[PDB]
Amino acid sequence: SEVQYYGSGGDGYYLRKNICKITVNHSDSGTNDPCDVPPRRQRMCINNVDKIRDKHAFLADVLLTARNEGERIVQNHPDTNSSNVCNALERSFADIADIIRGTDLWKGTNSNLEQNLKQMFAKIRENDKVLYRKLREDWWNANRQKVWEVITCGARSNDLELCRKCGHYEEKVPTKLDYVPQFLRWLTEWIEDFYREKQNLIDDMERHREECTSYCSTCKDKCKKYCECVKKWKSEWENQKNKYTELYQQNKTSRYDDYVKDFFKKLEAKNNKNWIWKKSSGKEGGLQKEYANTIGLPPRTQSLCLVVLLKEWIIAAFHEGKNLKPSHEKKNDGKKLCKALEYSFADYGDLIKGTSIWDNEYTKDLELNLQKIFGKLFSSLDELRESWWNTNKKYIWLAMKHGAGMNSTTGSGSSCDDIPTIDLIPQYLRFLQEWVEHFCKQRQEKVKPVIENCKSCCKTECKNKCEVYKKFIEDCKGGDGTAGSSWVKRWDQIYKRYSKYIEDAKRNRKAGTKNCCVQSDIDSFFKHLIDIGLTTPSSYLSIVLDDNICGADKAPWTTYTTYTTTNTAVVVNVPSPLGNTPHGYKYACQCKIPTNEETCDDRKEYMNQWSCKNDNYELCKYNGVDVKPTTVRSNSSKLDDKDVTFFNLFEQWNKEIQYQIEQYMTNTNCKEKCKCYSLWIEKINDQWDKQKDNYNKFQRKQIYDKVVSLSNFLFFSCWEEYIQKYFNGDWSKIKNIGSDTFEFLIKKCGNDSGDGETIFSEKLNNAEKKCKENESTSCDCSEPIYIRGCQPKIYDGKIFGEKQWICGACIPPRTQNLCVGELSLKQKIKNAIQKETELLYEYHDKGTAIISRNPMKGQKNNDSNGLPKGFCHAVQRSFIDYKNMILGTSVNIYEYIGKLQEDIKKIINAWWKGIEGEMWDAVRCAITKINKKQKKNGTFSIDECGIFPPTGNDEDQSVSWFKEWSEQFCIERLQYEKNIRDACTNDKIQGDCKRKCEEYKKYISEKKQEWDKQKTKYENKYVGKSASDLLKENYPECISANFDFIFNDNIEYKTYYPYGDYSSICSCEQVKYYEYNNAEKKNNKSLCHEKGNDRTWSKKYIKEGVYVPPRRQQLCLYELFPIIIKNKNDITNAKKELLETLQIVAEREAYYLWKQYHAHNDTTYLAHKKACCAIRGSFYDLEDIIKGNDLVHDEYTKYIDSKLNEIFDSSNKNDIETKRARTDWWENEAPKTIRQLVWDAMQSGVRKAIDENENFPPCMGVQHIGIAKPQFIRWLEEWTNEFCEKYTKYFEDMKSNCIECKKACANYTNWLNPKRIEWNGMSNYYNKIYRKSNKESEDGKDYSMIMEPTVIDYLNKRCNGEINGNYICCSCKNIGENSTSGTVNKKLQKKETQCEDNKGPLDLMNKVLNKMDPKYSEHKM
Repeated sequence: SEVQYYGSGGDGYYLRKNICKITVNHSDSGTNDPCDVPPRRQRMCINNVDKIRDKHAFLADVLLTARNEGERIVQNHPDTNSSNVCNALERSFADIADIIRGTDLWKGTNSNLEQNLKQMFAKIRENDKVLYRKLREDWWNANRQKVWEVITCGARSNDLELCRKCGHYEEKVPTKLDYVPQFLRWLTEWIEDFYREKQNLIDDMERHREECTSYCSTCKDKCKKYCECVKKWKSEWENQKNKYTELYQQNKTSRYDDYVKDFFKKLEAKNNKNWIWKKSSGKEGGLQKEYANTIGLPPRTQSLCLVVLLKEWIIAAFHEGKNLKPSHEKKNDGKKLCKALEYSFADYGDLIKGTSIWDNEYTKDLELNLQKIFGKLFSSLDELRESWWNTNKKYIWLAMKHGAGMNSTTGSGSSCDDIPTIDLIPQYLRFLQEWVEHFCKQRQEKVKPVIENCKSCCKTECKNKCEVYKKFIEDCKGGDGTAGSSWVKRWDQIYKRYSKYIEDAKRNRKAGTKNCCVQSDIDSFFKHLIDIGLTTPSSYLSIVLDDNICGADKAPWTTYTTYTTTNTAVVVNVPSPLGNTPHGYKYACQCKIPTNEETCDDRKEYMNQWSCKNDNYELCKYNGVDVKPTTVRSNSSKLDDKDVTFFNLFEQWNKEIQYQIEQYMTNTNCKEKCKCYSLWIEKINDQWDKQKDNYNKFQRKQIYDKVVSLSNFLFFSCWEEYIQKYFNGDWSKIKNIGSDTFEFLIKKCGNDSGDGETIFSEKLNNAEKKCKENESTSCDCSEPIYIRGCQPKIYDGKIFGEKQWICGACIPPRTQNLCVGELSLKQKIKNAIQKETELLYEYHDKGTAIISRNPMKGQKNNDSNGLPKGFCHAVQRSFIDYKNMILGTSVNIYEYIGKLQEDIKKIINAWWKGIEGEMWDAVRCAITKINKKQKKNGTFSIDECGIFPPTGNDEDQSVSWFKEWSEQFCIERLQYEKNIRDACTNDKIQGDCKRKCEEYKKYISEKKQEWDKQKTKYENKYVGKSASDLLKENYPECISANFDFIFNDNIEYKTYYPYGDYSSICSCEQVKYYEYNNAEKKNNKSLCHEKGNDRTWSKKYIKEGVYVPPRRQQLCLYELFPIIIKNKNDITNAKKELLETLQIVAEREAYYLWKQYHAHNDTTYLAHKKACCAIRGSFYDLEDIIKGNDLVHDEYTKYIDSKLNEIFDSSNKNDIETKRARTDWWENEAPKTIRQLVWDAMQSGVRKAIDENENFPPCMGVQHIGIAKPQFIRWLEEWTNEFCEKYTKYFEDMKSNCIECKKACANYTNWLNPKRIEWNGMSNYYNKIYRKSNKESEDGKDYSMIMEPTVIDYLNKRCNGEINGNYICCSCKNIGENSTSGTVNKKLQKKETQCEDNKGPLDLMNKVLNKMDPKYSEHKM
C-alpha cells in the first residue's frame, strides 16, 4: 500500500510519512478533480481505469478522495455547534466506503461508478491465481485500516477510545466500527439531527419570546408547523417500519447481507508532581500523543484549581482565579511568585483557547464542558474563544491577584506585572523556559560550592564537589526533572521537537506572518523566530534568559562543549550549561598547571592530527585511523616487508604538512597566536626529524636486500602535485612545458638535483619569519635652473600622434618615451629622474583625462592627500623601468635600447642598492620641492602612497605593465559605458549609437588579442595564481567587468553577443523565453559549453573547509551578465528580463546536463536518476544564488549578487531586509510562481533532450519538489556519491587487472590523494556548524535542521540505499570504513605491496626524466 513511486498523477514516494499531505497529482486518475432524503446529494466527492498500473494507485486515489472530503467538510462546518464535527466525518467515511461496490442507494446515474469499479477489479484480476470475493474483503480491511488516519488529520475538535482528534491519528486501529445499513443510516442521521434542532429551536423561540418584551400569531403558526412536520416524521417512520416488515416477510452481497440480517434479528429480538515526561494514556497524566517524549509538565500545571449567561461564566472564572491565588500563595510563600502567576495565566489562556498540550484525565471533560457552554451562550469557535480570552484576560489577571471586589479597571495583593501582562507565547516554549529555569536553579546551587572552594587555590577540598557536579549531570539522579533520564537525552528530544516545529512552520505555511503583524497562531510565532534567526533552542534560551541565573561565570547557551567520559565511552556534545564541569572549569577543578599545549588544543588553533630502547620504528599514526598490519607481509619473493604502511603514512604526512604550511603562511591576541604557532613549529620539526630517521632506516633495509632517497621522493611529490593540479591526467610526455613554467618549477621547490629537505627547511624558515614579523608588529640641494634635454612626452591625447601599444609580453606607450635626453652617470640619472617626475606631475595636474576617472576639470576621483589621481602608479613604474634599465634584467625590448644596456653594463651588487636608495632620496627631495612650490599646504614626501618601497617578490616589469594595461582598459571601458548610457538610453539603432557601439567592438577586439597574449604569458610565468583576481583586488575601478565574458574565446560569442557585455544596451530589443507551446522560433541562443567530466573540485572563489563541485563551476552564467549590467536601480522592468533569462539559463543547463549523463553510453535507470538529481542540484544552486545564500563568489556570481542588492532598495533599507525581499520575490510572484516557471523550463529542456527518439524519464514528472537543504549539505552529498561511485569503479577495475596493475594503482593513488584532505575539510566544517544557526554559525545560514552528532553518522540513513532520484540520490557500499577508506589501511590490504612495487619504478623513471629535463634545457642554448 502506497508503495508506487513516480505515478501518472505526477508525484510519488512522498507518502509513508505525513500521509494526508496529498495533492491531486499523486494518483493515476483520468481527471484531477479536487472534489469541490440524501443530505449529501449536492457534492460528496467526484474523483473516481485502463491507465492505472496496480492497486496501489487506486488506493492512493481513494486516499486522495477521503482527504479532499475531509478537508471540505472541516472547512465548511454547516452546523455552528462545532462539537459534533467528527460524527459527520465518520458518516462520510462510511458513505465513501459503501460506494466501492456496496449498497449504492443514491438515485440517478449510480451505475457509472459501479461499472467503473467493475472494470477496475477486472483489471486487478479479481479472479486471481489463488481462489473471488476475497479481493473485496481484503481491500475493505485495507481501506478501514488506512484511510481513517488520512481523513481525520484535518479536524481536531473531539470525538466521543481516544480524543483530541476524530478518533485518532497515530493509534493505528479504528475507533468505532460503523457496520450499519446505509438504508437506515440516513434515517438515524436525520432523526438525530432533528432532535438537536428541536432542542435548539425551542430554546431560540423562548429566547425570542422573552426578548420581544402581534407576535402571538407567529408563535401559533410555528406551533402548527412543528405539529405538521412531526406528523410527517411519524408517517415516514410508520412507512419505513412497513418497509422493514415487508423485507422481513420477504426473507422468510454475502458477508454484508448476512451481517445486516443478523443485526435485524437482534433488533427484533494533592501530591507533589515529579515532572511527568511520558505520553498520556487513557486515564493517566502525561504528554499528548503528538507531544510524546517532549517537554514535560511542572508541578504547577498539574496542581491547578481547575484540576481540583456570559456574566455568570465570567464570575465563575473570577472565582476560579480567586481560589487559585491561595494555592500559589502557599506553594511559593518576590520574583519566584510573579513568574508562577505569569505561567499560570498563560496556561489558563491556552486551556480556554483550546490549545492545551498536556490533556490530563479531567481536561477532556473540561474542554467538552467549555464547548457546550460557549455553544449554549454563543466565523469559527476557535476565533470566538481567542476573542473572549483577549477581552477578558484584563479582568481575569486582576481577579487572580486577590480578586474580591471587581472594580471598573502596586497597592493590590501582588505587584507582579502590569494589567495586561502580555505572554502570548506557545505553551511548548513556556514549558521549555520553566524547565531550563529549574535546571538553572539546580546548576547554580551546585556550582556555588564549586566556585567558593575551587578559586584557583587541590588534593581533596575541591575535587569532591567537582565529582558531585559531574555525578549530578551524568545520570538520572541528583536533580529533579527529566523524569528519571539523562539530561542529554531530554535536550536532544527538545532540539528535535523544536527543529520539527521550525520545519513545519517554514514549509507548511508559505506565508503565515505579516497578515493584518502576526496571525497569533502557532506557526506565526515560529515564523517570527525564523526571521529573527533564533531557529536553535540555545539561541532562544540565551536571548530570553537573563544569562546570570546559572553558572555564575556567564556560561553561554550557544557555546557547545563535548565530553567523552560517561564500560563503553560515548562522546556527548551538548551546550555549555550541560557539561561535566562549569564553563572554563575543564581541567581546572583538578587544580593542575595551565598546560598551554593542550590549552591551545581545545581552542582548535593550528590543529596537527599526528601522534609521531631499541627504537626500531615510529608509528606516526593519524588520529581516528588505527594502524593495522599490511596483511601481505612476506619475507620470500618480496622486495620489502612492513614498510609500505610507513611509506603511505609518510606520504600522507608530507602532503598534509605542506598544505598546512601553505595555508598558514598565506592566510595568517597575537602573542598567544604565535606562542601556539611556535609550539606547532616545534611539533612539525620533531615530526620531520622522526620521519627522517625512519626514512633512513627504510633506505638501509631496502639496500640490505636501491630505493629513491628522501630528496628524490620529495622532488617527485612536487612534480606529481603539479601534474595532478594542472595536467590532471598524469600524461607520460611532459615536453609541452614553457620556459617560464619550467623556470617556475625548477625554482619553486626542486632544482635539477634533489633538494626536498631544503624545501622543507625553507618553508619552516618562511613560516617562522612570518610568525616573528607578525608578532613584532636630509636634502638641501637646489638646481632648478638646469632644465634641458627632454620635452613633454607624446601622451594619448589631443590638446593642441599618440604612442600605441607595441604588442614578448607587451610594451606600454609611456615606457617608449622617457626624459633620457642625456643618454658621472649618477648626476645625469638623478637629474633625468627628477625632470621626468616633475614633468609627469605637471601633465597629471593639467592633462588629467587619460588615466583618471573624472571630467575635464577633475579633482572633485582624487587621492586623500590631494595629489593627482594615477600619479603614484606611473611614478613607481617609471622608477621600476629605470631600475631595470640600469640593472639590465629581463626586458621585452628590441635592439634600440639593447645598445644602451650594453653600454651601461660595460661602463661599470651592493653599489646598485646604494644607487637605488640615492634615487629614492632624490625623488623624495623632488616631491618635497613640488610641495614647497605648491604653497606648502602640508608636509608629505612618501607617505602619500605608502612609506615602504615596492618590494614585491613577483617580477615588477611584466606584472606592472600588465597592471597598467588593465587599468587603462578598465578606465576606458567605464568612460565608453558612460558615453553609451548617456547617448543610447532613449526601436532600432540608426542614430548616434551605432558609431559608439562599433568603436567599442573594435576596442574590445584589440584588447582581446592583447588580453590573450598577456594572459598566456602570465600563466606560463605564474601558473598558481590567476589574472582576474589580481586586477580586481588592486584596482577597484572595474569591479563590474569580467574578462571571461568580455574576452570570451568561443565561436558563438561573436554571433549572439557580438558587442562584448553591452549587446543588450546596443540592441535595445526585448528578451523572451519561447516555451514548448510557443512559436517554432525556439530560444537556442546561449553560450553554454558542452559539459565535461574532466573538471575537479577546488576551493577557489569562496569567501573554510568547503569545496565547490565540478557541476557548479560549469553552470551557464553568460546570458544573465549582459542583462544584469544593463539594469541599475530598476526593479520594475528588470523583473521580466531577469525571469526570462533564468528560464533560458535553467532550460539550457538541464539540456546539457542530460546530454552529459546520457552521452550515447549510459541509457539506463541509474543514468536517468543521476541526471535527475544533478538537475535538482543545479536548481537549488540557482535558487540559492537568487536568494543570496550562496557561498562561492565567482566572477559572475559576485557581481550578480552585488547588482541584485542594488536593484532592490538602497542603503536606507537593511541588507537582511533586502535578502528577505529577494527570497519573497523568488518564492511568490511578487498563474504560477518563478519557482515553478523555472522548474517547467527545466522540464521543457529535458523534453528537447529526450526528443533529440527516446521516452521521457520518470524522475522529471514531479510538478513540485521539496525545499532545498543547506548548500554545503548538498555538496557533501554529491562528494560522497562521486567518491563511492569512483571508488567502486577503480576497485573493480583494479581487481580484474591485477597484467596492468601499475596503471590501476597509479590512478587509484592519484585520485585518493586529494580526497583525504577534502574529507578532512568537509568533516571539520560539518562538526563546526553541526547544530548552528544564523546567530551561532559564522555565516547567516540556517543549519538547525541538520542535528547530527558527526558527518559519518549523517552519511548513514541518506546514502544507505538505492538512487531514488527525488530526495536521496547517493549510494555507497563503504558506509562504515569511510575515514579508513581515505587512507590505505584496511580497504587496500590485499593489493598493498603490489602498488608500491609498481610505484617504485614509476618514481625512479619520473625522477630520472625530471633530472634530464634541466640538462636538455641548459644544452639547448
